[PDB]
Parts: sequence; structure tokens; C-alpha cells
Amino acid sequence: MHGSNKLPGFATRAIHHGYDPQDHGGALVPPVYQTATFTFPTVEYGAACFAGEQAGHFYSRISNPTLNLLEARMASLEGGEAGLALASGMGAITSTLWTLLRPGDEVLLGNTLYGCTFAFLHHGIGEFGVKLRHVDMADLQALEAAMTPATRVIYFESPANPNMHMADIAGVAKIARKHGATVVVDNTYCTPYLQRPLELGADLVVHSATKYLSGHGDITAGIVVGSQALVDRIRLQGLKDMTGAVLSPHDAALLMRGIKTLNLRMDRHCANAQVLAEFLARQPQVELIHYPGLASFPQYTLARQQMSQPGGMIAFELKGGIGAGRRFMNALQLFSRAVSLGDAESLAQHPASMTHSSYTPEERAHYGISEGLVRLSVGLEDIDDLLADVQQALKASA
Amino acid sequence: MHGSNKLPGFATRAIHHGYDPQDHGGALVPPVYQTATFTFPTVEYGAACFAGEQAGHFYSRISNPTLNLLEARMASLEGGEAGLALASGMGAITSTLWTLLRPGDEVLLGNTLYGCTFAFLHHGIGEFGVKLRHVDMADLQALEAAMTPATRVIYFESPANPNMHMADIAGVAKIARKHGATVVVDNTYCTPYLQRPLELGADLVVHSATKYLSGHGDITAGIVVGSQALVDRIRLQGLKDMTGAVLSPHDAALLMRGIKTLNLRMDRHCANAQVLAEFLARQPQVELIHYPGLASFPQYTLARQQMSQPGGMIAFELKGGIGAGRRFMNALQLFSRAVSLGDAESLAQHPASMTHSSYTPEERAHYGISEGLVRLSVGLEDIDDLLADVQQALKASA
Amino acid sequence: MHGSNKLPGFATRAIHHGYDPQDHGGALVPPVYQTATFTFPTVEYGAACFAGEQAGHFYSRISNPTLNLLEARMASLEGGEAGLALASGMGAITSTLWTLLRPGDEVLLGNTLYGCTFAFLHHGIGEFGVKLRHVDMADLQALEAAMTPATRVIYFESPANPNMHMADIAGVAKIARKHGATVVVDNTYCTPYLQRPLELGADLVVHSATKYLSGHGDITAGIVVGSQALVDRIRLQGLKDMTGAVLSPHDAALLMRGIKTLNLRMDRHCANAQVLAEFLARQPQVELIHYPGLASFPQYTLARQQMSQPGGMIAFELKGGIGAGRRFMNALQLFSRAVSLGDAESLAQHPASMTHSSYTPEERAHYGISEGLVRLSVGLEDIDDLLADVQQALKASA
Amino acid sequence: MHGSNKLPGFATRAIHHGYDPQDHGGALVPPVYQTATFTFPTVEYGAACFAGEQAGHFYSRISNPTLNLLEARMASLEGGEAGLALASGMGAITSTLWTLLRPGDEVLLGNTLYGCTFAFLHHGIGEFGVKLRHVDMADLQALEAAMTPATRVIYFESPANPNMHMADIAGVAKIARKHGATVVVDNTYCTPYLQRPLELGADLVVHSATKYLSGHGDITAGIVVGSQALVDRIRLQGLKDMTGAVLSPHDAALLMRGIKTLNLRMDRHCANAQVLAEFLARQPQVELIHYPGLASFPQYTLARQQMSQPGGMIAFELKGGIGAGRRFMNALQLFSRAVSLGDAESLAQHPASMTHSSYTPEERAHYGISEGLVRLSVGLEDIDDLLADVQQALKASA
Ligand SMILES: *Cc1c(COP(=O)(O)O)cnc(C)c1O
Ligand SMILES: *Cc1c(COP(=O)(O)O)cnc(C)c1O
Ligand SMILES: *Cc1c(COP(=O)(O)O)cnc(C)c1O
Ligand SMILES: *Cc1c(COP(=O)(O)O)cnc(C)c1O
Repeated sequence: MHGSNKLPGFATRAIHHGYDPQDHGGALVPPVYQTATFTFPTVEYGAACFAGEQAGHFYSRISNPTLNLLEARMASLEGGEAGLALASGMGAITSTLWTLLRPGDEVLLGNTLYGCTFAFLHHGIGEFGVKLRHVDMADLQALEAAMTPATRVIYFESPANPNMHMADIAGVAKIARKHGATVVVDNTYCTPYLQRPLELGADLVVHSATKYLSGHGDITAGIVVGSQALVDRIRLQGLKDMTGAVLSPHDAALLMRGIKTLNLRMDRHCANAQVLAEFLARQPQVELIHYPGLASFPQYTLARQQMSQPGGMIAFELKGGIGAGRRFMNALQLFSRAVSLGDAESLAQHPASMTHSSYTPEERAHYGISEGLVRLSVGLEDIDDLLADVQQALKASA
Repeated sequence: MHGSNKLPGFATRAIHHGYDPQDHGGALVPPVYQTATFTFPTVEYGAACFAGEQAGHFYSRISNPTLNLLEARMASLEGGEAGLALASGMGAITSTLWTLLRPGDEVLLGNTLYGCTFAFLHHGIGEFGVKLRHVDMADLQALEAAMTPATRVIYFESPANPNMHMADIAGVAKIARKHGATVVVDNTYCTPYLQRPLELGADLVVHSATKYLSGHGDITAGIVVGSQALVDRIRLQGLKDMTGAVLSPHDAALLMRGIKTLNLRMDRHCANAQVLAEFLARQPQVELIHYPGLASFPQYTLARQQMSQPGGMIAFELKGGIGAGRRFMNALQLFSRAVSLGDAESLAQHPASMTHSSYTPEERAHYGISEGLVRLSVGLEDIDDLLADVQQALKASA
Repeated sequence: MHGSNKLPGFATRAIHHGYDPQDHGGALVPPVYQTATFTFPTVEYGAACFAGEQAGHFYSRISNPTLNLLEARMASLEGGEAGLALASGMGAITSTLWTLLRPGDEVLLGNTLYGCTFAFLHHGIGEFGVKLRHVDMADLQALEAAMTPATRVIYFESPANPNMHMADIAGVAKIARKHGATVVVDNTYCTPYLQRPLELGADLVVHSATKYLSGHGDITAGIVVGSQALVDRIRLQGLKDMTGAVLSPHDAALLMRGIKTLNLRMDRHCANAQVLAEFLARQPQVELIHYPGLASFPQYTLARQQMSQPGGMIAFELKGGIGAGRRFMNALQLFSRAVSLGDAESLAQHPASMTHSSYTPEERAHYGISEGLVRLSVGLEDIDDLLADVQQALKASA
Repeated sequence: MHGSNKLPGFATRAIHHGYDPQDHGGALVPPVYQTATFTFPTVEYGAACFAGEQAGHFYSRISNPTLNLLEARMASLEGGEAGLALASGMGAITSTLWTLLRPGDEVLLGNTLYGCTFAFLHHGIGEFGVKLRHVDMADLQALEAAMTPATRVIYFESPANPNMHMADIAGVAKIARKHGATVVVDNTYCTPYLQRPLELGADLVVHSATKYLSGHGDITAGIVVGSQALVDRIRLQGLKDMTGAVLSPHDAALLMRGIKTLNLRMDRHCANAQVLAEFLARQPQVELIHYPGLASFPQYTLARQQMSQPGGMIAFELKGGIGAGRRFMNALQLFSRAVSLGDAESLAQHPASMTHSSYTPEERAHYGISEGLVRLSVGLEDIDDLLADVQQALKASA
């Protein structure tokens, strides 16, 4: 049915939402508001801007029109009411959590977390008297059992950093609705093109827009999407007062540029990673593979229900442990050795020998990290070139 | 008589410090390192990059060569050991204090702060079990009388926002050294061209680079300068984990561009501001007037000790109260009605009918804010046009 | 057939060719050389760079590393020896022809041309002693018969901008071997992803990089690719001395950003256009459709033979004439009315009522422009939304 | 004095002219229209737009709102009717001359020209039938005798890129008026802040905005200022059709940023320059010195008549010829060895061993280039550091 109130499709909105060129001298690309302050015609229009009474701007840290279009567009893409743009992923996560939690509050966390998130919680906010508990968010019994009435927030990534462990977002939402908690999901890996946690009951979605959304590895940015009520608070307290993590209008404009090919890029990320994952499963050097699009995936059924495509990230374990991981990493000639993900260029990392090298093997097992675990951000290059590079590096891995 | 590569002068260093073109293909202006991530030649090289050895970049949130140049240069200008660059002034202050303070520690503050510093403190970090206390930082006895063994940090501005109130920085530092407290000075209004708190005994300096250091009103940014020990902590804890206020390499490059004219612009700001404050002082409509370069200024002796020039900001209180504020502000044709300062274009605000418009006269009294107070950021325009515009707007304020 | 002598795939080279992060501090994305000028370690290493005896820059109007990477990359994608980046499409075209022609030389031109190319030739260089001859370049017998000993250059677009008329590039190149002319093809419409004239025997290719190569409509740029000797000549005469059409490094970086999704965007442009064009052919009001992908296209077999895909451009003819054209255009809610093409946003133009409405109905006819001629640049939106917009607007056409 | 048609001073206009923040949501700094194309609300609005009725925009190569701001501001600064922004100084020169010259026309030229301008004239437009004669533009008898009916343009720099030879601009205009000829002056060295050739009777002014206007060595740009009717033709023929030398809106915004400190930088460039000149003029290693601000300067009087300050450029000749100049350049440690000028960083060049190194001693003396001629672009650094560096390089010049 063609409809009068039917949403334009994802691609259309990623390109167009929230912008009419007619409102801006006909400019097809929005002009970039690289400006710190705005001006007032009088002080009555000025006082009304500080009140949230008129929808005109005063200062770029609080709100900016280039930033607003990005936020509006991202909110559309996630299906949410409102968006906030910030200087990084961590800036999104810290501004949100700082806003929502106070001493005595408890936050329930996914069992594994992105390292700096884990750092923010245990060495940052968790040292200012906020309580932390990890649970397996795929274990709805154990989550139910962990809830107190001090439980203010449930925060997780899905899929999660190390082995791609999923959580059942709607089943988690159900339990949060019962006890009255706020569910915050890091949707970095899937993006709104593949997973929309707000449509599954989550209250807030955070993103490292540094990754897939930008797509080209040339900005650092974060996004928060949720209801107006919550995002308004994160804007006026978390951002304004508590992190100062303001995104550049230059970078916001690059971000929107990237978002315009998001669907296209993700289709290719996913098509390439599928092929690569299936390659890796059949290789003698490989003990174990975690990829949502392989049938062997433990949470395969949950992956097809809550994500429309299995994603661009692969984690696998080399048989020969840390030495094998090192040699594999040092052999790659197309894949680059780097932290980060979601660029056009394929990336790889081996926490045992990189990010987490100055731990012991036993302390790595504590954080879900195998000695042979290698993570791949499969990029947009030709798959035959990527297979040739991976095959050659597997040989060198012995 | 000191010569042979002596310490180069302030202008020279503002243009050249930390950069020889021969190390980047002869490029006179350093290339902008607008990249999120960096690559390693081996995994072992990368083990060293997170561990602190063979340092040379993994991820722009922690560090980036464009930012490193800015940081080093601002360190040279302030005479500190190390710099840090962030997404905003608030980014600098929050990252600093989040790092230095924990529940049970106390911090002492100047009587009046920048609005959001004040809001961070009372409604942010204060609500996380950190004790706050306001002293007059010109009164060395009163400061001594507030010290406790839990006092970890002394934070203030000088001059400070409303009335241009100075602190005896050398005096505060002596006390702080006895007590093991860290002194953090917000040096935004002066910049290192006019005042260098580290040479007077402060430990850390912070800036809204949004203002004078950028000078052109097109970026939001902050800086921190101080000891390697303190800055390494602020970088690796406050910024990496607690704020995520990452500065865009693009804007960091505009900031370096602004710094290149800093002496020249500050000379002009100060020359324009002098003429205007002498003018305003001879005016029937103008009650009191707060400019450090008037002989009448209460702390004239302290200000000439700490500041090489009297600044670019004027505060004056008007006889007609709020009504005369509104008429004066709405009458300006050259000065712009906006918050912010240190821009090429002259700015004017009047908190009674704008920033603090719905606070009613009493809560305003408890912050230093007179009902007729008008703040001027004097800009770079021709002094005669600026005179004419103030002239004309006093007439209409009756 | 493994082995390192294999050419990497087009998408790999669009992302990586000519750049190794290791040579620039690990920066995954190359730093932007936003610098006018370059420096020398000695006056002797200076004397080498002006002569071309040493690899090194001196001045970004002649040469700059950000541009040089863009150039090397475009050369690889077209399969030429060398490239040159310029401030616009017309910068590439004029820099080329100013370099190659002198009074007395003849240039054979394709029968229709881009309006501004046409204007340059007849009202510009043509008025300076260079003779012009139009010829049907799809008619090899006629082209042979037009050659004369004064013929220096054969220049054309394929497909050609208005009606998608095409020329046999291998056929033209072979006539040009025989007589001695230099063949230059404007390959804007296809990009190197779809058509590679150098590989079919052309000497030089030019682009409006403003269109598809950029893909996102935020920049104005041009590219020449050809033999080292011809491009060097165009660099050092046409660009340096005769146009000054220097590309901003910033923009060159955006163009490299756009090229990273070129194959992905072209695939989607083309799929969307195939679907739209089939629809347009089945519809009452359409007199005559022209799309290379439909069998009714007069040079169907030639298109199939020189282009890997039929492209993103459609021209059709409404039955109601000039009036039905204005009516359809004004009815568009998603397609935007504007000149240009190869954006993510779909564009529509109607010369009789827009670009060529200054003219009379019979002067439009001299240039091959029907009265109901509508041109569509099909973008990357969801095809269903674009179908609906064009369905909706065909109704409004009676 | 005060009259209602009052003109704001140079610095005010450089910062404000042609922009009201109220016309763009209050944005203190103008938004950057980084867009290639522009949209129409109806087909008819666009029709009356290409035609020139209605003040809207269609394509950024023709015209762009950011560029038009820069163009109005530069027009104001030079006291001319209309402005044009281009990709480089050469862009402006060529776009100008290709508009006004045709085969058989004569252009009369100052005796010496910037090498690239000379190259354009002799090896470019001059090889298309345009006649060239060089004449001394200070000798008015010689110029009157040089005039012919073919003489359509008189083009020169003043001061001129040799030896700072000046032209009698008002004298020249009086002779050109007698014969209908168009006088175009390259005012790069002075900028409008120091010389306003249009006020002395010139028709058109050209600028490499790459130099002092930008001030910071980070862009390549050109400006033309003159009468509405000439500029229009240069835009709609030279720019649009004959060079395609389109300025990036981003670089245009950086150039506006630079112009905001033009007075202030030029004041310092000249004060540093006056100091090095008075020093250099007393050194035994130094034969001759060409600086307008020395009393011994042959054209002292004319210089002071056209120019409010003597400029930031110095040329001198070392007694020891080619080897002296080589040893001097090589010894420099603050001054950079580079071509270009008008940067905040001080630059120096020695044509005999650099630009014109490949040439012979007799061919250099033919263009007025001594074997020992050194040219300094005096920068904004501390004059004491600059003195020490020139000093030390003078001692090594033995
Ligand atoms: C990178 C990342 C972050 C951190 O974001 P930044 O933009 O790097 O600060 C958070 N979560 C996930 C899942 C990430 O990958
Ligand atoms: C503006 C300002 C700040 C805040 O910095 P932002 O860059 O606006 O975050 C802090 N201190 C002073 C004195 C300021 O003026
Ligand atoms: C647009 C176009 C040009 C001109 O390029 P600009 O970037 O607009 O200067 C040349 N040829 C074709 C086929 C074009 O479409
Ligand atoms: C540099 C220069 C030019 C040329 O300008 P570009 O921006 O380099 O093209 C023209 N005239 C003078 C006097 C110059 O110095």
C-alpha cells in the first residue's frame, strides 16, 4: 500500500531526512555552521532562547544546527525521538551514564565490555560510589535474579566486544520494565541499518560514530538516540556541564557524508565477512570461529531475529596460541594492524599481543580473551584480495 | 646579553615551536592528521604503544600528531612541561577535576565561576561525594582558614567572570604547597600572552580555546597545560575514560592558525578596550566600571603584577538598572548580542535580560550579578566605530 | 593462479593504491597537506625540485602530496601512466586543450557537448585561431573523411551530454593512430568503474570529479589521466601558466573519500536507473526514452560493449511538450530540480523551461534538445520512493 | 565627520562587511556553503536565474554565497564595485586576460613580472596571436610612445617582483584613458590595506590571495576587483569557460578568516621589515638594497604617494655573487628556504641558485636578476630572533 503517512525507506532518509534545500538558499548540501556563537536581534529573543521557548541557537557546545540535522537524521534511522551528537563514542557513553546515575545507584553491565567502557565504569564512575555488577545478559533468569530496586541502569553491547556474545534485547527490556530500570544499548557494531534496539524496548542507544557510521576512518564522533525527555537531560547535564565532549560541525558534516552510503557499505561489509568467515571455518590453523552468520554460532537463532544481516566483524581463535596470533598479525599485507573497526580498509587485532599484552595469560582468561583470539574488521576491498592475504598469513602463523 | 639559539621570543614560538618542515616533506604548514586510527609495523611495536615506550600513536582519542603539536606549543607559551587538547573549555575542566578528585576530597573555589564550571561543580561532581567551598582568592588569611587535610584542589579564574576579581596566584600557591594541594587556574581571559599562572606557582592551567586563542569564533576547544605527571593523568584518565572530549584535528589546526596572531590580536583587543573603558568612565549613564587598566580599579597593583596588559573585557553597571540594560543592548548596531568572548567581532551581554533573565533580582544578587551589569568583549574593529556605537547606545538607554 | 603479479581488484585500489600508512606515522587515512608552499634543506635540493631532477614539491599550484596520491589513484583506476587534479571539470578540459592546440590546429569535436565545453570552444579558444569541426563520432566513415593534416585533437564525451549519444572509442583511436591525432575523452558519466577509454586507445581522459567520482555533491573538481608526457605537459603549461585551476587539498581529500565507495555507489546508481527506465518505457506519457540499458536504445550493442553497466543517467521525452515538462518538474517532491548529476540525491532538469528557456523552440532543435526532453540523474534513494515520486509527477503532467 | 552616509574603517569592514548574522540563524561566523549545486522551488525560478533576473544561485563554479561574501568584502576593501574569487592568483590573472584579449590586440607589460605571469604571457596567451611589449611603467613618455590602437590592456605589478620598481599608477591611467585601454594592476604585495590602485584610476586589480591576504600559508586563492561590467564578464567567460579556476568554499572561508587580521599582520610585517632593512643596509657583505622605506630608495617619493607603508618585502644583493647567496641561504635557521611570501613564517629566496638556477649568468642579468640577489618575505616573528638569524647567515656568506 503506497500510503500518505508511509516512511520513506532507510536509504532515502539517510540521504534526505530533516533537510529541505529550499530553506537554505537552495543549497543541496547543508552549509556547515562552523561557528561557536550565535547572535540575537534583541534580548527578548535572546532570553527566550535560553528558556527553550524559541528554537533559535545561542552556543555550539549546547546545540548547533549542523549538529541538529545529524542528530535528527540518526534519530530517524534508529526510529527514536531525539539525537545528541558528541566528540566521541566515550563522550556518548560518559555523558549518558554521568547524567543517569548518582551514588547508591546500581548499574548492571554485560559480562564483557569495550575496554574503555570497562575502564570508565571501574576506574571512573564506579569510584564515585556507583555500584557495578556484571551479568550474562543472554541469561534472563540470572538478570532477573540480579535486579535490585537500586538498579537504575542496564548497559550492554550486543554483539559484545570479545567473542560476539548477543543479548536478547526485548527480553532484557521486559525485565527492566518490570523493576523500573533504564536499558542502554551500544549499537556501534550493527548500526541502525542492521539492529534498532529502540524498537525492541531499549530506552537509549549509544554509538561510536567513529566506526561504521562515519565509515572512512577520518573522524572521532559519538551519537546518543532516545526519547526527548532523556536526551534533553543528557544534553543539558552530561554534555553541557559534565564532559564538554562537543563535536565539531566540520566532523558532523563528514559524519552525515558517511551516513549517506551506510546501507551500501554495510551490505558489502556483511557480504565480505560472510565469505571470509566461511573460509576461516575450514582452515586447519583455526580452532574456533565466532561469526553471527555461521550456523555453528551459539546464538544463531537470536542473531537472525534481532539483526537483519550478520555484520562485518569476525573473531576467531588460532590453534597455536599467542605466538600464532603474533605471527598471523605480522604477516598481513592488506589488512592493517590497528585498533578500531568499521572503515573501508580492513583491520585486525590480537589483544594477547597488543591492547592486552602486559597482562598474564590467566588475567586475559578473566576478561573473556583467548591467547589466540584475533578480531577482524572486514572492510570493503575485493574479497579475493582479502582471502589471499588471510590465507598467506594463516601459513605464516605456524 | 644572552644570544646563540637563546630562548626564542613569544611570537616566534607561537608560529614555530615544535615543528621543523624538513620532517614532513618540506611542508611549511604541518599537514592535518585527520585520521581516527593509526597502524603498527608489528604487533610488538603496538604492545609498546599502549605500554608507554616507543610512543607514537594508536588512536586519536588518546593522542594525535596534529594535537600533539598544538599541545607542545601551548606548553611552550604557558611555560609548562606538557599540554593536552580537548573538545571544549568545559572538556578541559571536567577532564581535569574528574581526574584529581574522589569522594571525600574537598575543592576550594573562587567566589564566582563561569556558569557551567559552577554547574559542573554544584550539580555534577559535587553530587558525587566531593565537597565544595567558595573563598575569596585575594584574601590569603581566609584561604588558610578554610584549608583542611582533605583539601586536594584549589580552582579559580583570574580575572573572574562578573567583576574582574584578581587572585594573588603567587599567594595561593604558597599555601597550596604547604598543604599538598593542586592549584588549577582558568587562564582564558588573559591567555599566556598576558599571564602565566605556572610561573607564579600554579600546577595546572586550563582554557576555553574557543575564545581568544582561536580568536575567530569558529571552533569550540580547550587546553590543559602543566606538569607531565599531572597531564599524563588527565589525558589517560579524565579524557580517555571520563569525558571523551576529543578535539577534531581540523579544529586543532584552526586553533594553531589562530595562535599565530595571538600577540597581535591581544595588543589590539587591549588597546581598544583601554580607550572604551576610559570613555565609559566619563559617562553620566555609567555607575561603576570594572576594567583592570583604570587607575581606579581596586586591585590595580595586583593586576599589573600578574598581567602584562589589562585585557580585552569590560564590565560596567548602568544607572537605569535592568531597563537601561535592555535599551542599551537592543540599541547596539556594531557590537553583537551574544554570549562568548575573545572574537574578532565585538560582543556584548547583560545577564539581567539574557543569560540569567529568569532568575529574579535576588538569586542574581547571590552571584555578583548587578541588575544593570553589562559585559563587553572588545573586538578588533576600528576604535572610532566602536566608540560611536557605544556613544549612540548610552543615549538610547535613558 | 596465485602470485603477487596479479592486479588488485578495483575496490582494493580505490581504497589503497599509492598509500602505505607506515610511510606517514601509521595514519590510516593520509594527512592533508593544506599548505601552499614547501621548504628546502639546502638551496641545492631546491635547484633539483624546480628542474624535476629530484622527487620533491615546492608549490601546490604545480604539485602537492595529497593531490599526487589522488592523481596516482585515478591513474590506476583508468589504467593510465599519470594523473592531474584540478579545481573543476572545466579546469581539466581547458588546461588540456589550451596545452595541446595552437592557432592553425583543427580540433574535431563530437556533435553534442556539455554546454560549458561547447562555450569554451566556440566563444573561447575557437576565437583565438583554433579551428572547430563537429562530426558524428559514432560514424567512423564520416570521422575518417573529416581528418585533415591540421587535425591535432579529437574530443568527445561518451555517453554525450544531452541525449546519451555514444562513440566507438576503439574505432576513433584507430583512425587517430592512422593520421596522428590526440584523442581526449570526457569520461565523467561512466567513471573508470564503468568505462576505461585509455584501455580502448584514447590518449587522455578528463573528468568532472564534481559528479560521480566525488559522489556527494560537496566539491568542485576535475581530473586528467593519460601518458606521463602529455599529463606532465598539461601540468606544466595548461595548469601552471594558462588556467591556474588548482585544487584545494581539502577538496582532494574529500574526492579520495568519495572514490572509496565509487563501485558501491555506481552499482546502486545503475540498478536504480535500470528499474526507473523500464518503468518509464511502460508509461503512457513517455513518447521516447533514452537509456543505454534498454534494447530500444539506438546504440544498445555499442553501450553493452564499452560500458560494464548502462549508467545512472536517463533522458526521456514527455508527450505534452514544453508544457508537460514544466508540469512534471514542478510536481517532484523527492527528485530535486537542479543542474549537475552523480549525487546521492536524485536530480532532474528540463532545458526548455530551465537552462535553455532563454532560447527559441527551433534554436533548441539545432542542439538536439526536444521540447519535452527531461533528464534524470538517478541517485541512491530507495527505488520505491523514487518510483512513487515519478509516478505521482507523471499524473500531474496532463 | 558624522554624516548619515558614513564609511566604517578598514578593520571594521574586513571583519563585518556584507554579512548580518541575523540573516543566518544568528551565526556569528558565516556558514560554509560547501555545495556544488543549488536547488529551485520551481522550474521557472531557475529559468529566471540562468537569465540573471532574481538573485539566486545555481552552480558553484559560476557563483557561490560564501565566495560572494569574500568577493563583496574584497570589493569594499579595494574600493571597487564588484569582486571575484578564484583558485589561485594565476587563476585570476589568466581569467582576466583571456576575457579582455583576442588575436591582434596588444598588452603592454611592466618590465619585470612574476615568472608565472611572464610564462602565461609569452608561452601561453602570446602564442595565440596576442602581441606583447614590455615597457617601464614609471617612465610616462616611453609609455605614451609605446601605445598603439591595438593596445587594449596595460598590466603590471607595483611594487614589481624584481627590485621593487614602482609604477606611476595615476600617470598610467591618464594615458590609458586617452586610448580607451584597460589598466590592470597586480596588488599582491601591498594588499588593499596598503595601496588601492582603483582609487588611483586603475580599472581592475588582481591578487594572489595565497600570500598576505591568507597570511598563513594554507590556501591557494585569487581575487579580482573592478567594475561590475568587467567582473561579470570575467566571471561568465574567464572563470566559467576558459579556466574553470573555481575556489573551494572551504578555502574561501579560511581566506575570510585571514582577512580579519590583515591590518594587524601587515603592520607587523612592515615594522619587522623596516628593521631588517635598516640593519641590512649597513652591512659590508651587502652591495645594494631595495626597500621602499629606506631614504636611498630611488622611487621613495612615488612609493610613499601610492603606499601607506613600505611593505613586508625586501630585496638585496650580496657582494660575493652566486656563492655568497648560496652560503647565506644554507646558513639560515629561522627563515625558511622557500618560494612564496606573505606567510607568518619568514621566507627567503635566492633566484640565482633556486628558481633561476638552471639559467646562465647572462640570461639572469637579462631579467634584472643579480647573481647575489636575495629576496626576503619578512614574517611576524620577534624581530630579535630574525636579526640574529640574518646576522649569522651574513657571517657564513664569506
Ligand atoms: C570504539 C568503540 C567505543 C568507543 O568510541 P570512541 O569513539 O572510540 O571513543 C565504544 N563502543 C564500541 C563498541 C566501540 O567500538
Ligand atoms: C567559555 C568559558 C569556559 C567554557 O569553555 P567552552 O569552550 O565554552 O566549553 C570556561 N571558562 C571561561 C572563563 C570561559 O569564558
Ligand atoms: C559538469 C561537467 C563538466 C564540467 O565540470 P565542472 O566540474 O562543472 O567544471 C564537464 N563535462 C561533463 C560531462 C560534465 O558533466
Ligand atoms: C604568487 C604570486 C602570483 C601567483 O599567485 P598563485 O596564487 O601562486 O597562483 C601572482 N602575482 C604575485 C605578485 C605573486 O606573488
